[PDB]
Amino acid sequence: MNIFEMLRIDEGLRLKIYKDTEGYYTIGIGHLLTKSPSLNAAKSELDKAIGRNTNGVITKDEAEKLFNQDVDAAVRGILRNAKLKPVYDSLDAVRRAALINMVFQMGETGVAGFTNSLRMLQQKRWDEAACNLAKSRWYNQTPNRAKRVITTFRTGTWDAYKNL
Ligand SMILES: *SCC1=CC(C)(C)N(O)C1(C)C
Ligand SMILES: [Cl-]
Ligand SMILES: [Cl-]
Ligand SMILES: [Cl-]
Repeated sequence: MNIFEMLRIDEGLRLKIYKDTEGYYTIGIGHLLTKSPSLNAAKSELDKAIGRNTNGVITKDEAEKLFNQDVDAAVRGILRNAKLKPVYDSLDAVRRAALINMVFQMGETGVAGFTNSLRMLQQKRWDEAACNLAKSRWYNQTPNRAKRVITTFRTGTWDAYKNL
């Protein structure tokens, strides 16, 4: 298991534009296109992202390319964020992956706002952090995925992902 395999499990793989859990146009492995309710706007973003006239369909290689860029962006974002960097730096590789997962799903600013959870993580108060993380819109809207990510932070193991 690794951050790529983890996010692949959590995000799935779809080669045609689809709506994500929040109802936003997405493609590939959780590649958010736009928050706009316009399918045309989403197709424009897609074409720009891929560099060709796609008309809402991409190949597996293209999906994997956007995925690689998105994972890189999440990591890059964590490192440039004053709140996220110290937490990330303090964690082991498995827990680092859990933090990248959250950033991939909700964005740098979103995760940076989890002030209390971040402090507990920094303090290595694993059970306390896990309890705090669940007190969120995140957990309530995507509980199965949040449970996996939280288990990863609580245990520092890939237990939540090994049978998936
Ligand atoms: S958040 C910690 C916690 C409190 C209580 C309601 C007793 N629980 O079942 C858990 C372990 C979730
Ligand atoms: Cl998804
Ligand atoms: Cl992009
Ligand atoms: Cl879920």
